Amino acid sequence: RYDTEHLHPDLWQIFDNPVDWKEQYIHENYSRALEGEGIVEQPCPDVYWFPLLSEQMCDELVAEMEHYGQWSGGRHEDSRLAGGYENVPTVDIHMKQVGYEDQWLQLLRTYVGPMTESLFPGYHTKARAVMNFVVRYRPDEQPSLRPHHDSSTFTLNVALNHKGLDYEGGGCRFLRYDCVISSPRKGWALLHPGRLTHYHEGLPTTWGTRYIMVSFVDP
Amino acid sequence: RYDTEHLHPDLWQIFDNPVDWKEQYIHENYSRALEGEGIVEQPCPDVYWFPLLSEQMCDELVAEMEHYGQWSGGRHEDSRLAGGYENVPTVDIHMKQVGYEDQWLQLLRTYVGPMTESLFPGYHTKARAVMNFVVRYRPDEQPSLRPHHDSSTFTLNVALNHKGLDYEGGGCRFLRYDCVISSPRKGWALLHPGRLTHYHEGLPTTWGTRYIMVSFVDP
Repeated sequence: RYDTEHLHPDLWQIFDNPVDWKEQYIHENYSRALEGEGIVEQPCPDVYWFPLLSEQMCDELVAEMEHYGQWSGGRHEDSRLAGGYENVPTVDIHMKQVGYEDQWLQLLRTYVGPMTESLFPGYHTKARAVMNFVVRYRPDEQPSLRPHHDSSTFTLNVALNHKGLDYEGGGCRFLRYDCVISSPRKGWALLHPGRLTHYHEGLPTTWGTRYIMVSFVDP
Repeated sequence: RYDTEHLHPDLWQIFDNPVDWKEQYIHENYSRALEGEGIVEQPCPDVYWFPLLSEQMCDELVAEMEHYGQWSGGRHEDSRLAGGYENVPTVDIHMKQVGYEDQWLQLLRTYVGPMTESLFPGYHTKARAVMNFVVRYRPDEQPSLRPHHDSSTFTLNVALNHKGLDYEGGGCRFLRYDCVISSPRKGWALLHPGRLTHYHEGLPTTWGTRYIMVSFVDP
């Protein structure tokens, strides 16, 4: 079985060929980082930064998102939310629309969960994520979000573009720790709690557009 | 209405005369701590220690618990829990049997919530609790519990006896932070998360009996 009615059939080939898809899409340092040889960075307290995604997978995801076209989001109300009122609006394409929610959940249960288990001892993971989407911020379409927390036990933020080369600006601004990650990594991702002890704030971008893929796990 | 069917009937008068209950049960330093002039201690990151109640309230609670008599708990399974199985057995009596569970919830909603809002900015609290019991720790009856996490957003620990003079032992040890509670205060209370970033193991009591207050807030 191979879905030929798609731009990148190899993106969904994780189910049919997990070994080949993992080798082609995951970061080269993902195994090294998981083995416990440094790699993971903690610029802020109770924070992490490890290489997860590769250039090819990021390019394929960006191409699929661009081909989707309907970049909804940016309204106070929410059509995909049961409550019907989103506290924070953002222009993004949900993983449900692209059909990659199942594949993303499988990848999180496979690779993301072991990293959380190793980083946090005594913590068991089930990889339950209710919100998963990729947001693209533009200098005139979507500005930096207001300082708000996350309604989940852990939050993962994965960049999809090179800093400066693709978009000019900054990253996050942790008010509690007085820390700003102004050097985002395209291949690396951060996984830190955001429920109570993290009031996250995003910095603005001047030139270009930066794509961020963030999912709310354990909600 | 003043029901005299109690050893200390004034313990249930939290709602009849709130001013009297506050002036005769809460700690005198609680107002100063809420005013934001120190008092609150931060022995470890994301950990708080501030006075909560007065000595008279603790003595009355201890006397009522002693008069209760039914200090059950100690088996892997349980009958109070809906599931019927307890992850960590402990000899404690829930306030539902005592009947002051509503009073404890009212006290939490009246004093605890605003302090949590002041301590952790940007977090809205409703003071919802389900699991709350007073556990008496004795070396010959119930030793220290193995390290585990808390099935709640926040965990509140309040001492109910004068350490040293009433019991000999230890407090808690933070496995991930190397934080050890060596000199707990009878009036002071412990406030820290126990879900993901904090795994705690209690120290073993040696002499006397140690009485502690446990309450699962926001589960």
